[PDB]
Amino acid sequence: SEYELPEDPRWELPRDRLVLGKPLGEGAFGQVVLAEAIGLPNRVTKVAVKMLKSDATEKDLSDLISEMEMMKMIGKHKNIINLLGACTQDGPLYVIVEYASKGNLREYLQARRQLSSKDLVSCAYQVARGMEYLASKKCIHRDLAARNVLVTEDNVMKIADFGLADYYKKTTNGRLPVKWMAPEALFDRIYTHQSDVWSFGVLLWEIFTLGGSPYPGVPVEELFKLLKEGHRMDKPSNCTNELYMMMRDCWHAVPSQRPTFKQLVEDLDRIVALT
Ligand SMILES: Nc1ncc2c(n1)-c1ccccc1[C@H](c1ccccc1)C2
Repeated sequence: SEYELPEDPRWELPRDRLVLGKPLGEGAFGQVVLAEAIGLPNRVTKVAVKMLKSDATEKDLSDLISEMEMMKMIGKHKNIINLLGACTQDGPLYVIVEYASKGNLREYLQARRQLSSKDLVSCAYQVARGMEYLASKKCIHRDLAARNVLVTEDNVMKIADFGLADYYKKTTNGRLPVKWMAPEALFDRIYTHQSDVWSFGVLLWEIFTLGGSPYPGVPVEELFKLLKEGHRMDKPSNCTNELYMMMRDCWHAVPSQRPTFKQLVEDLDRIVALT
């Protein structure tokens, strides 16, 4: 692949049919840009494009490829960021996906401190739905957090970074990702659908605090100490005891006692209808 990538006609888009635009996100994952895609027939679509950065290595290429390939296998769902196309031939790899014009869910919630209680349970249900789908495709996310949910022009929640190939590293918004990780994942390094369920619990807390910061000011060592003590975040103001018991059920120390995403979806669907 350092000389040429394998061909896949079902997904290939001609480079003359894609016009790259402004940045949407940089990282050591490469970079993502806004782009305009012509006929994914003469239809113009705003899309997001992920590509390597100019200092990427051969291993970064093969990680980008394997993410594209995982998105092919996983298939389409309304509440995930979907693969639309790719330029793999005669030039840098471009992985072309759905664009979310309203940012990540954290940003979306914070700018709107406007959402009804129904809207909030609805965000939770859309995210559980995306997760139920991914889990059914054997995909374990490993960093489910509001930062990794993107929101579209029409307010659809879409999990991002699920196809992806250091406890002290902070995100762009200086928060520590270990604050979303299940204890089995953090301590014993066991990653399952049920450790993603614990992360969903933290994500529910983010939702009902309108994009609050878990454990503000707590460094990695102290968080270990809290999880060891069976500490659990306080119920946020404006959050029914039932939604809090759902968070607390996601935070069960024993994974098989956490609900599943399928149970989460059934409960949230019921909760939305009554809210
Ligand atoms: N505003 C915006 N819309 C869509 C995406 C991103 N940002 C974005 C921004 C930064 C990183 C990732 C992404 C997303 C992504 C998800 C799954 C695979 C490839 C790209 C796609």
